[PDB]
Amino acid sequence: EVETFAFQAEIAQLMSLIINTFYSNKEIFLRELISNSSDALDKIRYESLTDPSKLDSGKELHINLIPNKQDRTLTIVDTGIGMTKADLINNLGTIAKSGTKAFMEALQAGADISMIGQFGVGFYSAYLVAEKVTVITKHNDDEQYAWESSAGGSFTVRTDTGEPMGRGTKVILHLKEDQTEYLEERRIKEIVKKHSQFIGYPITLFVE
Ligand SMILES: C#CCCCn1cnc(N)c2nc(Sc3ccc(C)cc3C)nc1-2
Repeated sequence: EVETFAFQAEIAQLMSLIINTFYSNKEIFLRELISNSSDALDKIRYESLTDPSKLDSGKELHINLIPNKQDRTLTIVDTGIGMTKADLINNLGTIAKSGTKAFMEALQAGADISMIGQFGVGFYSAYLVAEKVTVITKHNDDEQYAWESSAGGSFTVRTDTGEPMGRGTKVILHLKEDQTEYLEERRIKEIVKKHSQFIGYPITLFVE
């Protein structure tokens, strides 16, 4: 069963701005997603100190970057805390409302899109390079879910019967036709070195 939801109007507006604004420095999307993965890993690590059983779903804390030219996808995988159904449907978007308002005010005052992460809404920068984003996620004590959106004001959530992932999040970027440079090994390596060189978890760049 696939459920369809409307984004909050403010989030739809943010996504439209990201898609419509002329802005060449698109590569910053990767730093934003890696940053989110790092935060998710920090969270499960912290929680595990008081409840060690939270790592029964996997002790390894890391990030994988997986390009696939045949599917035209770049996947950012982490073994962090994951997300609940409520996270996906309501709670992350609700929190994102304040950051969105502040971000759009800052842009009018002279800020640029690269600063999106300073407002806590960096996830949506995925739409700089992706025509569709699929998020597969598994949180302890909740089921595995697939969230998906091609923007246009709506997203879907379903229980995922695909390959079980243990715990964490996979952000699958279905790249725009003119953004296939982000499938190239040399390009991803360059971006990770430029913007994500001090992340406190292993980042493995898979090759094709
Ligand atoms: C980190 C932190 C913990 C919070 C949950 N969470 C966990 N792991 C990730 N890799 C996340 N990326 C986001 S941004 C985001 C915002 C909205 C939607 C719908 C999806 C995502 C992935 N949120 C994430």
